[PDB]
Amino acid sequence: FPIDLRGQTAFVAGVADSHGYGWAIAKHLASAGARVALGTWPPVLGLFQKSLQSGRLDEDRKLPDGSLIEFAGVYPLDAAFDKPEDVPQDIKDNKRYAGVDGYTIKEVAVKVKQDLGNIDILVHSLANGPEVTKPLLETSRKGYLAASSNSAYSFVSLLQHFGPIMNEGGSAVTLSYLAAERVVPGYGGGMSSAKAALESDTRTLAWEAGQKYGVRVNAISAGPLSFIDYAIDYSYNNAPLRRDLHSDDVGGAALFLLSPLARAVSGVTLYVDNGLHAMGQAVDSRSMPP
Amino acid sequence: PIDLRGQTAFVAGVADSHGYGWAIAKHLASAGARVALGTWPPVLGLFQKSLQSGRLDEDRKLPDGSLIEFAGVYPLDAAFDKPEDVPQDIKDNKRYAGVDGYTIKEVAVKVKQDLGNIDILVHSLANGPEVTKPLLETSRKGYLAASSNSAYSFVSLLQHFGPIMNEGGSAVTLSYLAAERVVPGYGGGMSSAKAALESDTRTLAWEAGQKYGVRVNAISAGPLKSFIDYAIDYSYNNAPLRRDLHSDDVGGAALFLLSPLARAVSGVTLYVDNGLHAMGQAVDSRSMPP
Amino acid sequence: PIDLRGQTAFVAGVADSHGYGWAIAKHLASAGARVALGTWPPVLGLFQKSLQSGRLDEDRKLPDGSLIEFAGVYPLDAAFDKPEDVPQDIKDNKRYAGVDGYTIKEVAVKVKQDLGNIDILVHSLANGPEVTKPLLETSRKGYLAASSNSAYSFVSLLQHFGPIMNEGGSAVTLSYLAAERVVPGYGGGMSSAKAALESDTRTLAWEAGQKYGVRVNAISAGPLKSFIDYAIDYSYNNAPLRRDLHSDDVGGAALFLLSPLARAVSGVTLYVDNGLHAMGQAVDSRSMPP
Amino acid sequence: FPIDLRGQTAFVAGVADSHGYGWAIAKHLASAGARVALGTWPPVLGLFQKSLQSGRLDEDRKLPDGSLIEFAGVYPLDAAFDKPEDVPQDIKDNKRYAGVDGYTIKEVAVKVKQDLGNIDILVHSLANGPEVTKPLLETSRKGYLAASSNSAYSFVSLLQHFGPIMNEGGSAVTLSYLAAERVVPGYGGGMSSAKAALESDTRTLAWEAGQKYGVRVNAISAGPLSFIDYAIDYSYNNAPLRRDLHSDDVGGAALFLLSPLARAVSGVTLYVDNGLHAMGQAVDSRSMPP
Repeated sequence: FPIDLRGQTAFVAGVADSHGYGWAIAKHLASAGARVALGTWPPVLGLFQKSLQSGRLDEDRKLPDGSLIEFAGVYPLDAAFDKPEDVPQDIKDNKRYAGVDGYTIKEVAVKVKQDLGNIDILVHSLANGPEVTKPLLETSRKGYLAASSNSAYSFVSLLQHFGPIMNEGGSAVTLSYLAAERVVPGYGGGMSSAKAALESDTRTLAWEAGQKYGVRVNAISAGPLSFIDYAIDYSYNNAPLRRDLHSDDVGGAALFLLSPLARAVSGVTLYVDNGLHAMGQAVDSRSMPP
Repeated sequence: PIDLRGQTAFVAGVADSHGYGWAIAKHLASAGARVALGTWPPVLGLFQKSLQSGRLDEDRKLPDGSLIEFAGVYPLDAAFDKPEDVPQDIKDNKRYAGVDGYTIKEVAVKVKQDLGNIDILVHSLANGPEVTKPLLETSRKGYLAASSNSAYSFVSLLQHFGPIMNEGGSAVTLSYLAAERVVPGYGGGMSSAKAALESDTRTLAWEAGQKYGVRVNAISAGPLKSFIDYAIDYSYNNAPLRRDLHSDDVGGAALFLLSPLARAVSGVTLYVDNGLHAMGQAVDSRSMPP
Repeated sequence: PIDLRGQTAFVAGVADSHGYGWAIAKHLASAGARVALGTWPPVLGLFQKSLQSGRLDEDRKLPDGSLIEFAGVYPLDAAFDKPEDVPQDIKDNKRYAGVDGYTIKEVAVKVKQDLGNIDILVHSLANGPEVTKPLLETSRKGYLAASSNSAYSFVSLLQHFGPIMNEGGSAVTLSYLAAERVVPGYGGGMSSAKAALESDTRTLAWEAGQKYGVRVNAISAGPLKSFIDYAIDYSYNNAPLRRDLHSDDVGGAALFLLSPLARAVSGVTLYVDNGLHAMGQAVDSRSMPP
Repeated sequence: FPIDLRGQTAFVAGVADSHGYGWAIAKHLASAGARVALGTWPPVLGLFQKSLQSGRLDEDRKLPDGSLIEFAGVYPLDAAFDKPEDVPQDIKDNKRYAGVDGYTIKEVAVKVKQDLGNIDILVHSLANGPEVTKPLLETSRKGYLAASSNSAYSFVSLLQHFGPIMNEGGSAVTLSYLAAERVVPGYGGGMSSAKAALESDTRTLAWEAGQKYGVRVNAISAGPLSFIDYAIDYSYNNAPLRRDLHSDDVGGAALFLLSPLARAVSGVTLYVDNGLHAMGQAVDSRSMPP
């Protein structure tokens, strides 16, 4: 009863599998009684769809009841394209792309509207850095510009196209990382920069949609779920909280941002990171004793 | 859903039933918490009184329709830590007759005995005797007063309650935008008390995070003629979301922050303010056109 | 005093003589620097021309009374990194006739040869073809355009100049408040380009700091009818210091940031804005009284 | 000529010896041709005065020319007291306090005005935490409240009393530390919190003095010049800059904030810390390899 989402429909761009935030969020959204549709990268839309209807994901659709997560559709979606005129020929001709169509952001919005009416909850859980391995001084223009297109501008496009089919009081959420605000070596070919752009756009768009649509626009900067393994232990050892960052922690937090408990919350960047954002110094440094 | 059953919450600074403290307790109870109240002793007898008669039965409504009940109402003056710290003219001060043991430490002992370990701790306390006076006209006495009532008290609440707090518990306080950015009129050092308060929220987060495994967060609220009046009007006219800020808004966002959903959330300042913090200018300005 | 003698500064993006680039070069020269200029090639012939005739002799005055001289004026289009990246219709585009080698890398080689290692690098470059359009009406094309002109270019400037930069050198770029907080009207993704830009300033600071031993900082400037007009008026009416923002103000603060006085200063955003960033509200509001 | 301070008088509260920032700043201020008066803790005013006239400090008064720093007076000053009615009897009777008088902030302002006329530059270089060894959960009220009184409120008092004798265009500066904004274990009995308050007051006071006096109010958050030794190596190994933080680095930076090159700079917090503020992660962590 504190979060009754019955009545509400959500669309979640960026669920290819059951291990990302996208999946975790949907799980929670649905868990509060919302209809939940998914945007899925065409290249993997098939495998995901087979992976669902197989039975294979039932341990992961599993809810509080023992009932399973059901979806109001699972749409092809490529956040790199806003409308079909934008799609390059070789992609139209690409082997992993034929069969599936109407996968631009605009096309997907029209589809959601004709299939489910207006929506209440918008999630943006997609980021892509073709040069994330590379440091900024070794990042190309094409690289940088791609990282931003996929990660940053895709939120704006999404909001552009979903906004007009979003109920008053409705809300949207995206995902960021520390590196947006504070240097974090590793991350990665303009990914940091795109994230910064996302957080600014999160703010600007909270103003724009607040006014035109009455829609809340927020961001979660998350901890880490190789570069990673070390990052996981880093946070384990330097966070205010001696604990791992589970995906449910972020899902959990997104549920709130997208519930009417956050009806006055907009333009925010919520750190869901066991509190690492709050330190000005690692305690496990080689320069301190243990 | 989100389930505070089995859990006990201590809410410091609830005298009226129109403040944030009320709003917050109200919400915690709706989610199934045991709620205890700490009240500034001059208003206790009265407050306790007005509750018990049937006065507040309307303000205790429950959103099912039942009424919120309290596992206790406690005298609490947050200006004092030990009994030792109370000056005589207060011990003697007529306004305090009957009541005993309202120094943070004493409240803790009583709470520990009557109820045992708690999980949720709310700090709804702000007081500054020179608040109407601009900072260049605030005295040392009032500025320390303000810091002593609205910052330190939080530190002491933790110092004394931390010990009785279950691992995974969380505390919250309430801040205001002036602590990061100039709000003319919010004077007396309240501005400064609050920047200290947000800072302690981060420091304590680390410390309590590490020592008791507890989370520490802040809600930076908007405004709930007058100086308030103009404030409300401004925010209504300039915030991304064109609405009034109800106390339920804060109520709900505390309810998220103090709940398991927020277990990876620590050391944050959460703006519950209709988006206003996100703004770099007023659309309202007599410099702009309508 | 502070002494840039023996030192050489490269200032990218000086076409007019009323921008920040002019103001900055002007200041560096006053402190005894060799100053070279990079100019967007369509305006070079002209700019170079107007200099040489005696036109700008008044805007080159020197505060002793002598005139600023340039160790070079260079074609520089910051949209291109290698010659390879130039499209034909540009190579052919009539507006570019005569000039060759204005891709960041080429400019660097020429600068390295003609002058050798530099110590000071200025990035006065911002361009967004959809800036008048709100973010919900900005396209992917223009948004990437904006990022490509006003963010990445900085990254490339460093990538290519870093190599020829003396240890202890410093670079600066220019940001704007909208990158942290919503300024309605500053659209086209310029807002986003700038948040990326401030972010790169921190990342690069680390990297260039470590690799070339160079510092990287930003000046977030105020405004130097119109949308500007209202902006200027607003800031004049709402900033702590009731003054107009001269370009010398920015000029001087770059001059500090690029000088030995600032050798422990890296990765900052410096607001040179009459204090306006510090504000949480307008005293101007039609919600307030006079 | 870029910083000609000839004509200008400065007062610098907090110079007991030649190793603090207070001394470094004066050195630079004087170095730009300013008259510089010093506030000195009465308890040490004698030893400092003897230490000067002895010859002993001549290597440290040493300027660019070979000439020495001269002062327009060296005043007893205790930033814990604003006016004499504030001073406790035992202090008046204290052994290290007799002889010297008129040492409250108000009294010192009157003295400066009657001796030197109006002033142009105000420096606030004093901080005191009687419990800085202790973590926040072990800090007493008296401790906390003292740390703030000495460190935070002393700036406000200073500005209150100097403001009215400060020329239009004049400016003031104070010193802070990371821990204000980000947790730094070690620091220290409410010192962190006071610093947060200082930075807020730095902002508020830039608004107040901007309007009433036309005076710029800024802060330098500095790096570190035991708890320390480790902190020095910490920054050495984790900063964007592989270098030590000399006192001249801060002095340098204060000179700018207090020169007319910063005529548009107010409410700022300038990181002068080899860039440490900019990282979100230590590179020498035990969790990374080296």
